[PDB]
Amino acid sequence: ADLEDNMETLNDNLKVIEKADNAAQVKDALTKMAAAAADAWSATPPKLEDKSPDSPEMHDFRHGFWILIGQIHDALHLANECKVKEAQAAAEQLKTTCNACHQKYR
Amino acid sequence: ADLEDNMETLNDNLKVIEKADNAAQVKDALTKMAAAAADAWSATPPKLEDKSPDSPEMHDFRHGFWILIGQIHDALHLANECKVKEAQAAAEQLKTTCNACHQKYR
Amino acid sequence: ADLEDNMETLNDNLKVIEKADNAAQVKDALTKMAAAAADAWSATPPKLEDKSPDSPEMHDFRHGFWILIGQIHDALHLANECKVKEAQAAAEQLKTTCNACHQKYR
Amino acid sequence: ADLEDNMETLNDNLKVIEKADNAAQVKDALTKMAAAAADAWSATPPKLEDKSPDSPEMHDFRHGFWILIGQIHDALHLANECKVKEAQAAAEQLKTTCNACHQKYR
Ligand code: HEM
Ligand code: HEM
Ligand code: HEM
Ligand code: HEM
Ligand SMILES: *[C@@H]1CC(=O)N(C)C1=O
Ligand SMILES: *[C@@H]1CC(=O)N(C)C1=O
Ligand SMILES: *[C@H]1CC(=O)N(C)C1=O
Ligand SMILES: *[C@H]1CC(=O)N(C)C1=O
Ligand SMILES: [Zn+2]
Ligand SMILES: [Zn+2]
Ligand SMILES: [Zn+2]
Ligand SMILES: [Zn+2]
Ligand SMILES: [Zn+2]
Repeated sequence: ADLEDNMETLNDNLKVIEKADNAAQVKDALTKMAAAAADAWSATPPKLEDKSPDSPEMHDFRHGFWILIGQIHDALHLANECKVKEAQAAAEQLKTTCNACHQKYR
Repeated sequence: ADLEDNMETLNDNLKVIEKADNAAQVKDALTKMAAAAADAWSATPPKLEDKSPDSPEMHDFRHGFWILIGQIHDALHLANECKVKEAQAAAEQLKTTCNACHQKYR
Repeated sequence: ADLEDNMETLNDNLKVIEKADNAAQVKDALTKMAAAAADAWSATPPKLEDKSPDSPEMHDFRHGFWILIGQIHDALHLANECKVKEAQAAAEQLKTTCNACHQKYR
Repeated sequence: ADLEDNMETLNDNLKVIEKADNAAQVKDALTKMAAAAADAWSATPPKLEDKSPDSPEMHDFRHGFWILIGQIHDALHLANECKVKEAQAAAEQLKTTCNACHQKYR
């Protein structure tokens, strides 16, 4: 799929987690973020369109995705453990990653 | 790509790493494995086509990939650190992950 | 050592990364953060002394430490890859972890 | 404890996981492994008695503990999710880590 709406998927579901009442809602939302993050692994962003995929800045662009994927993995465990406020915070802390990569590659 | 290809991608580069003389070959190989593992995230394996995408086996199916992704991530760091032998061992260790998921959903 | 003293160690070093010129200052600093973070895995914080180690809340208190350990582990790879500004950024992010646990347990 | 005592803690708890019947015994055991792994972080092995604890040779010895800590954190998540067989498998796999570090530093 596209990076935007891979990014939209991530962003919508992030708010869903923010407004959630319950675990079920969070589990479903995190799973959707997992799909969009993994599916975004391929993409070449607009800033980086001519740079080589095997390029030092593509390597750093993807790394940020490993970070995100790892942070979503763990938050899903917390959700699965029905530690909701805890999943919710891990999601909030997961924001930096979004931010660090935005500042640099967008 | 096809679940099948991705598995072939992982497999093939696994041997490339087992065989490698220097860092560059290991890095390139790992990176390919990363692409295949991430791309495979959304696949529904043949043994589970009946069972829903939100089902318990599917979550456990997907979890296994989270583990692979994390292990590839770290090995690439070791490769980047020119610690080749160590990278090659981290690869060999991974094989368990491949095998835990094969025993179960294969 | 002391929980207080480890916190100090984490902080002091955190700043040393902030004012870094080179990777070596960063690697050394992170390695110490690692020692402090691991060494504090044990500690019972003041607000929790009445609570059993095996309490749901000393399970979350410790969880936070795993997050920090993981984050440092990864920043050290970045540093070891002489990816210095990048390592610096990973350090900036991991503050969230310091703050999530402060707001709750401190 | 001294490296030896933590290694025994690790070893003993691993059989306990091995023979377990219910989640509770697995979690209690993994939590102990966590303490022993974190508490070992600082130990110098004996074949490194001389080598300064900023050698890259120390750095590599500890790296292995970052790997163990991470694999324990997870297997605890699995256990906390009452996914007991899955937790048990995650412990068996994580030995490779035990085995790798024994081979090199022991
Ligand atoms: C973190 C979980 C995260 C969020 C949230 C997020 C959101 C987001 C939006 C809303 C856009 C705009 C898309 C549009 O078409 O309107 C956007 C764009 C980009 N993102 Fe992002 N994004 C998050 C995480 C990450 C991470 C970890 C990275 C890189 C490692 C990343 C990258 C990008 C890039 C590059 C863009 C530019 C897209 C474009 O304008 O074409 N995002 N993101
Ligand atoms: C580890 C990196 C890994 C390797 C290597 C690997 C290889 C592999 C092969 C060669 C096949 C056969 C496909 C073919 O037709 O040639 C195969 C098949 C499946 N596997 Fe696999 N695989 C690795 C890892 C993993 C992981 C982490 C999982 C589960 C999370 C997994 C699972 C599967 C499944 C399902 C198949 C069947 C594919 C199909 O025919 O649809 N593997 N793998
Ligand atoms: C991140 C790596 C991190 C930093 C930095 C940090 C700093 C810190 C400070 C500055 C203090 C006290 C400072 C003051 O009094 O002005 C302090 C003390 C406590 N901390 Fe902390 N800390 C970091 C990480 C973490 C994490 C991840 C946790 C929880 C898992 C945590 C918790 C605490 C607690 C409790 C205290 C109070 C200690 C006491 O007085 O006994 N910190 N830390
Ligand atoms: C994995 C969790 C793990 C286990 C289990 C383990 C066990 C273990 C034993 C049983 C000994 C010998 C003690 C006896 O009386 O039988 C031993 C010794 C050492 N270990 Fe270990 N070990 C595990 C993991 C690891 C890891 C990941 C490392 C390094 C990163 C490591 C290191 C060592 C070292 C060094 C020794 C020598 C100390 C000694 O017993 O003389 N172990 N371990
Ligand atoms: C998580 C989901 C559920 O039903 N419980 C009781 C949990 O703890
Ligand atoms: C460091 C290690 C290596 O193999 N190369 C090519 C480096 O630059
Ligand atoms: C370590 C130092 C450096 O310049 N590189 C590229 C490293 O991996
Ligand atoms: C499922 C697994 C567990 O430990 N509890 C308390 C559950 O409800
Ligand atoms: Zn769109
Ligand atoms: Zn966790
Ligand atoms: Zn590592
Ligand atoms: Zn990394
Ligand atoms: Zn997990």
